[PDB]
Amino acid sequence: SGAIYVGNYRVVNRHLATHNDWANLVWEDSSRDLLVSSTTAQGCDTIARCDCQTGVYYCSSRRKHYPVSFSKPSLIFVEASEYYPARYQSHLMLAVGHSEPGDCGGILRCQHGVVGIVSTGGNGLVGFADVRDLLWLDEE
Ligand SMILES: CNC(=O)[C@@H](c1cccc(C)c1)N1C[C@@H](C(N)=O)CC1=O
Ligand SMILES: [Zn+2]
Repeated sequence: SGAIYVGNYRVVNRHLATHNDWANLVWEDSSRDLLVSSTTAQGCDTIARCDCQTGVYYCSSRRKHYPVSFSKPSLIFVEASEYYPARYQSHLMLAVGHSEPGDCGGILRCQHGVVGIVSTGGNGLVGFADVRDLLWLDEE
């Protein structure tokens, strides 16, 4: 589990969104595994606006932050899970690192701010849904 809290927005994995998220919906995209809802209080996270390929992510199944090198956002085939059939997920970045399904939501960050959240993994890989192209998260 986990979210990004930027401005009056809450960014979560679409497959983990709550009823309150759907009832206060700003934007969602199944192909990216992302959903954004509105919040009453202002958050403290800032979004990175960069092309970093190194950063650090939080892994809840280890209670640890790990440094990682990650690929550029791309269209990657992801195997079937209880949340989606096997399909292509867009704007996804892969790295070598530990992950388990409940690690989704952990933040990946670089020197500039939040880059994205854990969305996929297994077999010593972890995939992150990028948010750096969502420029509207910085306004409203
Ligand atoms: C092949 N299955 C997975 O990659 C697991 C998973 C497996 C291990 C670790 C993590 C973080 C997620 N996914 C991917 C998610 C998605 N975005 O489609 C839904 C899900 O359950
Ligand atoms: Zn950066």
